[PDB]
Amino acid sequence: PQITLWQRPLVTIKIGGQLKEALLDTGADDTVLEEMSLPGRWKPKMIGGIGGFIKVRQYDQIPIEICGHKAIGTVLVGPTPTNVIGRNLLTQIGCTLNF
Amino acid sequence: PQITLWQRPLVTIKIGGQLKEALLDTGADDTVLEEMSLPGRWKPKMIGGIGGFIKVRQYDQIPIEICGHKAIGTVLVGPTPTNVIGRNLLTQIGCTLNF
Ligand SMILES: COC(=O)N[C@H](C(=O)NN(CCC[C@@]1(O)Cc2ccc(cc2)C/C=C\CNC(=O)[C@H](C(C)C)NC1=O)Cc1ccc(-c2cccs2)cc1)C(C)(C)C
Ligand SMILES: [Cl-]
Ligand SMILES: [Cl-]
Ligand SMILES: [Cl-]
Repeated sequence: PQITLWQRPLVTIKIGGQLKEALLDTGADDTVLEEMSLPGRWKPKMIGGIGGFIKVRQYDQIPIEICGHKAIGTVLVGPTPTNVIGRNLLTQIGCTLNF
Repeated sequence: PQITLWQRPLVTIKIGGQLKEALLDTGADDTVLEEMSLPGRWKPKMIGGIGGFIKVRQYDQIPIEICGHKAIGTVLVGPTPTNVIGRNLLTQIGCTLNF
């Protein structure tokens, strides 16, 4: 679709059998979700933003569906104050900025 | 332009006659720049990021050029990891998300 930026660009995602609301963030390197369970291997990571760093768990090769577009990539899980979809997945669904 | 997201969506902005690099960030309500000088009076704002809260100085009605596109709006100044261009100015320069 074309998505306006008068409001926050929130979309439904499907991940780990769950439906969630998330924020399409062109500024984010990574995808970061609030605490949830995912299968398979993980390793710790510190990620930074406004206000400083938080510690997250990094899972790789996770299937995700965003606005009905399938992709696979790394998903970070931790105490983020909101679900963000980052460039690592935005690329896979062909998402671009236009002006 | 159309900007893909394989790399950080970094652009040149001009503010107060000087060039800077900044990140086009659709997950940001507000525009936040690293410490700099701006004219007039400022008001306080507390803004929240992935890592927690920071205090910033809010300047209103500031002219700023973003990739050659002219805007005039609210600019927050404070301890941010990078210069971030948020939806308040992205809407002024006619930005959308497309996939
Ligand atoms: C309305 O609040 C905001 O719009 N906050 C904004 C904001 O933090 N939005 N959050 C989106 C993510 C912003 C940012 O792209 C902002 C950003 C920060 C640093 C960088 C690049 C972009 C470069 C440094 C390291 C790489 N870090 C990141 O890529 C991280 C990523 C790992 C999450 N990127 C970001 O953190 C998402 C977000 C949204 C809401 C809140 C709230 C929490 C509680 C109250 S508000 C926190 C985070 C703002 C920049 C104005 C502080
Ligand atoms: Cl990835
Ligand atoms: Cl592409
Ligand atoms: Cl504004």
